[PDB]
Amino acid sequence: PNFSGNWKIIRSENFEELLKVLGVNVMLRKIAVAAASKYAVEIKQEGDTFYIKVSTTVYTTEINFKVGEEFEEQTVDGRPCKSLVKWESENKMVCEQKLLKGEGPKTSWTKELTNDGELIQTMTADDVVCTQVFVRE
Ligand SMILES: *C/C=C(C)/C=C/C=C(C)/C=C/C1=C(C)CCCC1(C)C
Repeated sequence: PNFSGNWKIIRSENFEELLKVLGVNVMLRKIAVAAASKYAVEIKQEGDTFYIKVSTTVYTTEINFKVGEEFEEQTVDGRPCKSLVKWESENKMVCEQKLLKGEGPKTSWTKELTNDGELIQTMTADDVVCTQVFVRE
């Protein structure tokens, strides 16, 4: 697998409904959906070590992990969590998250490299799955 690259979003589905389950009110949900249209992912993969930079027009954040090793990041609605990534297949990984403080919906994400050169990311809160599709810049 070579997830490394500069990825630009081409399609984003069910993001508003994800934010709804996480308790974001409607006006901010719409504003967030609009930001998701301009959002980019930079990945550097070496073996099973990943550096991921997620950026929008005004915000950037870095995620660093090695597959199978616990790390700390934040949920989609911004709460800190402990995360653990495992492979599901040659080109798909899955992340399970656990809140450090409090309760909330069960969240997770996945990344997949398709045979067509697309990157598919999903983010889940309970029953609702957001699917986002990227191509290399
Ligand atoms: C492997 C990829 C990961 C962990 C990507 C995570 C992406 C996000 C947490 C994106 C969040 C967004 C917002 C909370 C507001 C709207 C724009 C997004 C999609 C960048």
